[PDB]
Amino acid sequence: LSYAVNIVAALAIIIVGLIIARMISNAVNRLMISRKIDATVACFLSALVRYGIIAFTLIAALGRVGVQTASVIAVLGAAGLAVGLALQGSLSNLAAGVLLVMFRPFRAGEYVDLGGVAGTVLSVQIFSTTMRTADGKIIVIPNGKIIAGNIINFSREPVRRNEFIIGVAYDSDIDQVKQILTNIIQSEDRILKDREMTVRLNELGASSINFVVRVWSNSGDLQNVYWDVLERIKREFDAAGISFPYPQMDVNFKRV
Amino acid sequence: LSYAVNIVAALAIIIVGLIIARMISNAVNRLMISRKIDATVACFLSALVRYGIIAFTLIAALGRVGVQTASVIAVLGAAGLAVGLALQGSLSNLAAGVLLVMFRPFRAGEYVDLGGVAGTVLSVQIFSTTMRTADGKIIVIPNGKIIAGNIINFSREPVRRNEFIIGVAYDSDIDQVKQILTNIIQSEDRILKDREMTVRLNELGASSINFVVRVWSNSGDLQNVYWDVLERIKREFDAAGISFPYPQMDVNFKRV
Amino acid sequence: LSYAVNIVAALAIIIVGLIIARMISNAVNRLMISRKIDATVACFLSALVRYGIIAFTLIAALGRVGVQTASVIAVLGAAGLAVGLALQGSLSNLAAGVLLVMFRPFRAGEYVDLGGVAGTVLSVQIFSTTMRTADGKIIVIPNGKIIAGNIINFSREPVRRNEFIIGVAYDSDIDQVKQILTNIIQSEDRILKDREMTVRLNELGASSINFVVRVWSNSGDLQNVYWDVLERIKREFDAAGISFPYPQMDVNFKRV
Amino acid sequence: LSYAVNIVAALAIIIVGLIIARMISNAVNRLMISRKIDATVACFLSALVRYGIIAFTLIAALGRVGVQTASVIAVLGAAGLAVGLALQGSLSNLAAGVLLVMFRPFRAGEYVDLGGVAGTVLSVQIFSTTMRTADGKIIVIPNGKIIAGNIINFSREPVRRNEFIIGVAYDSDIDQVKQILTNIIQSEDRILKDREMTVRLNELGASSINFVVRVWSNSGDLQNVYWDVLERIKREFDAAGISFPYPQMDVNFKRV
Amino acid sequence: LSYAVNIVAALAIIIVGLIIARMISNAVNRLMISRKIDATVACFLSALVRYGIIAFTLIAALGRVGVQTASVIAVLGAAGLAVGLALQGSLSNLAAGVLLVMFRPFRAGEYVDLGGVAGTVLSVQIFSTTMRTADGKIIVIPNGKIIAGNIINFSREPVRRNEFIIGVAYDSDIDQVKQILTNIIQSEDRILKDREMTVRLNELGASSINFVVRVWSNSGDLQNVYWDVLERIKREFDAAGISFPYPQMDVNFKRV
Amino acid sequence: LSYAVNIVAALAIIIVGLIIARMISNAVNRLMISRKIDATVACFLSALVRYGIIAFTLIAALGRVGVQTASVIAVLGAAGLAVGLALQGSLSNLAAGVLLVMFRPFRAGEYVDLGGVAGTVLSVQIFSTTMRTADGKIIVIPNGKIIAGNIINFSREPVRRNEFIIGVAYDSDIDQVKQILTNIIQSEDRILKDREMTVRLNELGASSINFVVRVWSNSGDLQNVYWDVLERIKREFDAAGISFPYPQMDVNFKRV
Amino acid sequence: LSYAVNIVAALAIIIVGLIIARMISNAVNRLMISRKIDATVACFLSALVRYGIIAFTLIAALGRVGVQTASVIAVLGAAGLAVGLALQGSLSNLAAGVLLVMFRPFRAGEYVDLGGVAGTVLSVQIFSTTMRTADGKIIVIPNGKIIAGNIINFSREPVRRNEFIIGVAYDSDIDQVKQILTNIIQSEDRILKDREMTVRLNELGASSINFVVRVWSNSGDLQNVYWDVLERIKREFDAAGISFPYPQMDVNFKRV
Repeated sequence: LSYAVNIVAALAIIIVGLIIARMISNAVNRLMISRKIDATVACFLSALVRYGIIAFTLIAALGRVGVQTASVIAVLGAAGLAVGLALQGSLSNLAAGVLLVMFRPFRAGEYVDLGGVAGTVLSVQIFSTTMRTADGKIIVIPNGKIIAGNIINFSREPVRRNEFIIGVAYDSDIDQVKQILTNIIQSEDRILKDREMTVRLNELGASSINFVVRVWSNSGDLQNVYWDVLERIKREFDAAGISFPYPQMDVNFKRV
Repeated sequence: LSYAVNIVAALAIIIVGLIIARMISNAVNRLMISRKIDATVACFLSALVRYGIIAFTLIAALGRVGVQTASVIAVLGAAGLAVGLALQGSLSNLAAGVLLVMFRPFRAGEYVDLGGVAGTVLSVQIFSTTMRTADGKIIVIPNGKIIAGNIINFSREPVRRNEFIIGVAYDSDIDQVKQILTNIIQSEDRILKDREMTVRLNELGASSINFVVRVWSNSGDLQNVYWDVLERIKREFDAAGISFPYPQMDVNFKRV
Repeated sequence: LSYAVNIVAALAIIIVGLIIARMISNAVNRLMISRKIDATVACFLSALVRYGIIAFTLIAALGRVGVQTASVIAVLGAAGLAVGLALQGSLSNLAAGVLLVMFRPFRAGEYVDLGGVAGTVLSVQIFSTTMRTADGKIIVIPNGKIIAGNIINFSREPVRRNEFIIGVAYDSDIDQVKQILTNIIQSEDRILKDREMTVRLNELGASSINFVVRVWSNSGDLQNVYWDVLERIKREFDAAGISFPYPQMDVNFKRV
Repeated sequence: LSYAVNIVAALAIIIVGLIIARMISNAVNRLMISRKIDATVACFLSALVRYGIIAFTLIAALGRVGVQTASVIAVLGAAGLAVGLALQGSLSNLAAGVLLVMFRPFRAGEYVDLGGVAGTVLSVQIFSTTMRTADGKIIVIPNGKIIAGNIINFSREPVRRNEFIIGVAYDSDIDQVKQILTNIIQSEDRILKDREMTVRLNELGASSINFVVRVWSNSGDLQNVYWDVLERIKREFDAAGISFPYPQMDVNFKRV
Repeated sequence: LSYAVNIVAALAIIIVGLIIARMISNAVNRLMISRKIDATVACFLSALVRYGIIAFTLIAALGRVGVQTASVIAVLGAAGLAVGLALQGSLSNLAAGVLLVMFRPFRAGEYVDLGGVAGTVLSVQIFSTTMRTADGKIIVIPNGKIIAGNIINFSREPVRRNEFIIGVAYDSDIDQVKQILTNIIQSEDRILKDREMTVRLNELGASSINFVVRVWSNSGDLQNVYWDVLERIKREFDAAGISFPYPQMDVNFKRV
Repeated sequence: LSYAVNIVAALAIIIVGLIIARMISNAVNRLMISRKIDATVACFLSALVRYGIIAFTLIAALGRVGVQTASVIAVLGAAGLAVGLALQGSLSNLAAGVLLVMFRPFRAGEYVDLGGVAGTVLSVQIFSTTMRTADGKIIVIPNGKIIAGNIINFSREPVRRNEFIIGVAYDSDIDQVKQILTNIIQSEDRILKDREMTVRLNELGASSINFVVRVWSNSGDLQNVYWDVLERIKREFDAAGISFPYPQMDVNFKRV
Repeated sequence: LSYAVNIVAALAIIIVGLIIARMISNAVNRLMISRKIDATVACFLSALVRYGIIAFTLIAALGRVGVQTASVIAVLGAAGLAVGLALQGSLSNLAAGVLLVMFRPFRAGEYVDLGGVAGTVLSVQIFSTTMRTADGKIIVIPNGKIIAGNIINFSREPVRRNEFIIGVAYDSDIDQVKQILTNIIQSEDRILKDREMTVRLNELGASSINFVVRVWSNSGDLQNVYWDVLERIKREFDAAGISFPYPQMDVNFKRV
């Protein structure tokens, strides 16, 4: 049984191969990380060399025990394929992960709308991103989904814009409405005066003349500025005699 | 018929091969489980070695009965392919399974929305997850579907937020409304006072002035806090003389 | 024409091959069925060995009539491929079939919603499942579709939950409403008293105060409990002086 | 030019091959049809042998005119591929065809809904099914589309169920309504008395109390039973003093 | 440079090959057309032989100038592939074309609905079908789209069916309505009397009793019959004292 | 280093190959263009010969520097594949381009609806088509999208058809309405009198009798004819005493 | 161990190969950039040569350490494939990037609608485009998505068109309305007089006669022209006695 020496040689090749593979791959992503590339891309690109070299080792090692070479390419091909399928979704998500962290279209702490759902971002991880809805629900979105959809970012821009739509009665003085609104926003300090300040008659409406006011503020102020300006419009308009109309209806009577 | 000895040798290779395969594979996911990896990932990765080694055995075993080698790679290729299709959906679900249990974006007992449907999670199994709708229906969702959709988790966060929208009549005192609402929530112990406590005039409405109240509570209290705070608003508002308006309409008569 | 003996040898191989194939395959799913596996899975896995062995037979048999071996792998490859396409949908449905019968996410006789359509399940067959809509329509759903969609099962859970929403007039006594409702459900024997019994003011509405009542019952009772508790609420509420309001409207007259 | 004899030999192979192919394939689906299988599956499976055998013939025939063998597998591969694409849709429809005729989820003459569209089935053909909409339009649906969508069959079940929803005024006698309705359906012979006979107060409505009546009849009667039972309810309810209410509205006047 | 004679031989093969290819192919779809098959399927199937034979020619011709054979299969493979992609949509449409003309699910001049859009068909061409919308727009729909969607054909059936829904006031005589409607349709000659003639109380409505009338006519008459029968109902109903009701409303006054 | 002469020979083959390739390809689409084919199809088909011939050159040229032949097919295969992906969308659009210009389902200057968006066509280019919305927005639609969607062409047809729907009061004289409408359209010269001229009572409506008028005009006139015929109907109807009704309502009073 | 000299030779080939590759590729996209092509397409096409040449190097280098050649094509094939998947989305986006910058269907600073979302474009980068919504949100859209969807460009056209729809009461003078509107737009300087100036009665409406006015202006003026022309219509119409009607209703009384 002197052809049962090849079995021992087969092992030798595998052990030496596993080690030689483990040490090249380590010694490759040592190189990559020392340049800059990216911790994950390194590990990934690296782990391909690793699994590649032990793929060669398996071919030659089995080959000394008469395993036909072109059957190993085939079996391993299938094996890899079966893995490939089972993972993929993952692989795709893993990649989106990188992109997101290395392009920061949103960063942790920004409020964003990731395709229908919107919340404050917490953390982007391997496959999935975590946000917290204004009200306290947690949403877990797959990195893959995120990257191939629009990213609406509420917070990256430092200055943003409220739009009020105020409806007043048809018999209201057009000039008076404009002046009161203009004088409200003129006096509000939180409204940026060097940017758009639109007060205008915008829509001849169903039962109301509709005025549009649009004014810019720092991103932080936007919410409070809206509320404060509104309370204001309501108060001033009342004290000044301008009516926010209820829904109207001309009824045309007929005794029958 | 001394070339009918290869038939006997063919069998020998298959039995030896089946055993040698069965004992390597066992002895591989013995190794994996002893590290940590994950019970399922082990069995899977393992069962690939297993079916791989008996794939080699079949090639060489048939090969001694003159089965052309490159016809075995082909036939088994097809066989595997036909299986592959039939399973897949499964494979994909099997993998989602792992991910879900080894990332716990939801854990058993959390209430979650898994793409349109929402219920309390019971158990994540091989291919499919089971939840119970608040009202007692059971839903079975495929692990695959779950993992590639958004996961909304109502329960992982410990503190959450009610939003009341209360509509009062236009001639109601703005300051009075704010004070009563503020004094209701101030006194409710279950409302977390160190967090958001927004009471504000939010919308000049169709037939009502609309106030928004937003207050935070422990996740457990959220439901009862809402109900209790509502009953309250209604009672106080009535006793204090503030009117929740019916839908309005100015009618403008015309005899014809 | 002594090279027209190979024609005879070709036949011999086919007949011996067909038989040798027929008896291995039979003798394999004898083994599988005797373990446990699953009648269908056996027949399938078995029928692959069968068609595999006669694939080898065809290669070697044609091969003795100078059919180049690597042209048989090719032709049969195509043949298989053309079948493969034509079937698939089937194969996919066949597999869903198995899964459904060997996981019983619904069993025959349960009422279920299988992605928009809902009915009482009759029987899960090879490719397609049959249900009967409450009203007597028959629906035939492909096993494949069913398995990759949500499965809502109304019947597997033994105890389920009605939710009433009752609207009463704004000037109705909050305490009185709660008491009558509570006293209706308290007295109904079919309502499980050891589970949720929510009677509460839920919504300040358009023209009605809306109370929510939620009470649990056995799955069988759920329908009759609802109807009986409703008739009741209506009767009691009338005799007790509580008004279910018609839609309201404040109209504000103007002679013109 | 003694190597221009191979040209003649090439032809010989083709003619003998075409005939040998035509006669085997005929002689195979003679076999299949005599078992049972199914006329179409026979012709199809058969026509694969046919085109397979002439594929071998083309390889060996061209091969004697120095056409490299592994170039014929390649060219014919492409040719087959180009056909394959162009057909497919057809192949898929052809297969659905079989399935539909050999499972009769609907048969000719049944009224069915095949994914949004519904009509009386006329005939299932090779690729496409023909139905006639109640009003006389003809619809042609592809067999493929049909088989991978839900099949709603109105006609296979012999007994079916009407549901009336009747709204009466709030001040109507609950007991009186139930009795009249019950006495209408009791007396209607076409209503199956040994099955469901639900008359019940179902919904406290907008401006009406809503009663639900559900009664079973033979499939043929269902339409006429509905109409006849309705005319009846209307007549009796009028003569008995029960009011079908118009839409209601409480208006709350304000001189301004 | 006696190995520069192969260059000359290479050309010879190409010219002979191009001709031998051109005259086989012509001589094949001479045969096909003489059977029956179909002009296009002929040209197509033919043009595959053509491009196939010049594929062989290119292999052997380049081969005598030392172009490695298995590099020609590869390059041409790619070339074909690149074409394949660029065309396809076309190929698919081309195939639908054939099917449509050789099954006439609609013929030129029939009015049809081809998945949302409907018009009178003008002409089915290579890739695309042209219809004219009743109002004069021209629509061009791809043959491919048409064939894989439902085909609604308004015109292939010779007799079709109008449905009138007439609403009358609740206090109208049920018997009187039926008689007038029945006497209108009885007298209209264009209504086929040997088919369905349904006049019936169909819906207890919001503010109207709704009668359904359904009557069959020749396809040509359908439009005029509807209009004429309607004018009629309106006239008769008025002269007979039956009221088509305006929308109703019970208003319940409250001085405040 | 006499085996460093092959390096020099490798270059020679590349230069000669690049030139031999460049001059065949030029000399091929010289031939194509001189027939008729189509400038782009020419350039395309041509540029495949070009890249093909330099593919052969690269194989043989590298081959003399011991680059294993079957590694060049592989590397170039991958290279081509990577390009293939990155382009495709383009290739697909490029092809649609051709089709659109060589079938003119719309030509520059026609108003068309290309799947939801509609505008006047400006120019069809390589990948994308440009139209101008009636109001001045520019839309750029990918050729690929266009060709696989419906093409609605408002302009190719020379005569088109307005449809008016006019609602009059129930107590209006049916005959009088028809006559006035008929006499308006009879007198309008721009209405084509040899085509459809439908004036008819079409719908018994909510609060109006609805007449439909449909009349054909040259495509140019259609817009102005509508406006002019409308102004007319309104004027005549008023002077003639026919009332366009406001929405109606029978109110049924109840003191409470 | 004189066969351990091949290890040293393997390295030599790799270093020489890496350098030879790095300097060809540099020296190719030196050439490309010097023509014109496009910085990105250069780098890409170049980087394929680069990775191609080191692919050859790896085959021959490993090959001198007995790595079977046809196993390197296989392993690297897999490696490449795994990368290919992980990237792709990127590759696709990278390509769209190019196209967008090298066709400028929108340029930085134009306001555009990129499939539902619309904003002012900031910058087109490698994979993703950045726009700023009128109100200050930032949106990040993938280049790939953009290119395969419609591109609506508000800004590339220099002159655009407002459409007013003004509703006046039925008893208003048709001629008077036209004249006032016409005289408003006639006098507005910012309205381009050499283009469309449509003032016309457009819709006989529910409770209003609806006039359409359409007038063209420079793209800059469009917004202000609208607002200014509206304020105007409202003022003039009031001073001239034309009434913008409230919603109408004929009510038909019934004492009960």
